[PDB]
Amino acid sequence: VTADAALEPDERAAWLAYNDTAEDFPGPHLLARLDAVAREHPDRPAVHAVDGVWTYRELHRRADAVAAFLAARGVRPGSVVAIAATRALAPYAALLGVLKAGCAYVPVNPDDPADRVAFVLADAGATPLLLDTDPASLPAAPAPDVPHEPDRVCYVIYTSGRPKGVVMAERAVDNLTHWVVRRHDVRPDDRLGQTAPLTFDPSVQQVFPAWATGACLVTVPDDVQRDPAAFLDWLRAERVTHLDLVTSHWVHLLNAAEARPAELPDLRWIIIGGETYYYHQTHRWHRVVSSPARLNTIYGPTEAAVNATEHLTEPDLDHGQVPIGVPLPNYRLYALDDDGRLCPPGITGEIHIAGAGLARGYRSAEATAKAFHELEVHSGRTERLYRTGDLARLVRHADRWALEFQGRV
Ligand SMILES: Nc1ncnc2c1ncn2[C@@H]1O[C@H](COP(=O)(O)CP(=O)(O)OP(=O)(O)O)[C@@H](O)[C@H]1O
Repeated sequence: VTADAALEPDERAAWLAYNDTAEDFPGPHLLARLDAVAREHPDRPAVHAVDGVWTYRELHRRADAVAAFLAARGVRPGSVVAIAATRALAPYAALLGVLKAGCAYVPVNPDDPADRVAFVLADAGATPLLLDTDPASLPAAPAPDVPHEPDRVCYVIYTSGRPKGVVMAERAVDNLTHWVVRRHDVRPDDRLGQTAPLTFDPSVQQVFPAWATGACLVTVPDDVQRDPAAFLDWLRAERVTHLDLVTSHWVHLLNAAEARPAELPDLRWIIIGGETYYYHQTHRWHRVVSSPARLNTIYGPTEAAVNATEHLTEPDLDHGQVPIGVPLPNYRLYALDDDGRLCPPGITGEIHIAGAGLARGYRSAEATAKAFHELEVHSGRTERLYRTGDLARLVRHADRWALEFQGRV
């Protein structure tokens, strides 16, 4: 009956070790920590976008104006509000203001076809108020009083497989934010580069950890990203300390660094994922990039709050596939066969994800039914699981259990 039924004790033990990830994080909820930072570090730079820099004081005053506007237009807590996803300051006031209003944001590329925008507004149940007026130039006002609710929806982000709106609530975002800050030692004087647009959820992993610590969110300009050599120059010039990259984009940077060895003395962390890559590439990186920067290899779908697993990439290895590693705090992952049985170590199965990272679901009740299911994995432990469509196997890597990606169904 249980998914681990046919496993021997040693095979069951490997999975129990792998998924031993429960962690309580200190003190106030995400928005309260953001408010505390703004009041303790008001003069610090909070966002450096393509059109200038806002202090924490200014960002929170602009966000407060947005929340007050939404309330004045009858947008009640638990509503969804569209924000125009650009590289400028205004979207940061928009999305923080939506959260201060007790609402969830849906990031919209203002260059998308009008027909696709129309679908997103209807599917998300989202008001276009902040698409039809500049959110940065709204009349000044304090944020209205929002009654406390647990696990409010924070965002609806569209991901494809056919667009589906992933509904992500505060406990998942708070959990991710604690991990980014604690795992990568984010400090007030740090500069978190945002490579992903606000329509792509690695942006979440840069924005909230910055504002939860008093660090500065530094938007990567469009023109810089598409030019690998310029991107390396820009990272040096802006003294970026933490960066999000998709694997293929990082490969473009590696080729540029091989052509012209780079110095990045201020860079401490690159969080990289999206595709399988190889220790030969990461070994080359560490020879041609003069930096203390460590590569944190990550895996995860949008449906499980950006990242689900992480591997600290060894710089001395130069052969084999980089594993996707161990679950984030309060995540549990299972490789299941076609009959929903837990695979032994070394056996390839489909990744199912449990824990604090899971989306509430999709906007579509049908899509939610097909993707999310309940399963007794071990005696006594019934899990809400998200089916990924991803394949992996549990392997031994440097005397520790790790997932190794094996492709898709
Ligand atoms: N480290 C890694 N190695 C291999 N595959 C990875 C990976 N990290 C992520 N993936 C793949 O990327 C998927 C997650 O995709 P998402 O992060 O949701 C963006 P997407 O859905 O590919 O694009 P979209 O949201 O723009 O439509 C995983 O389900 C897996 O297939």
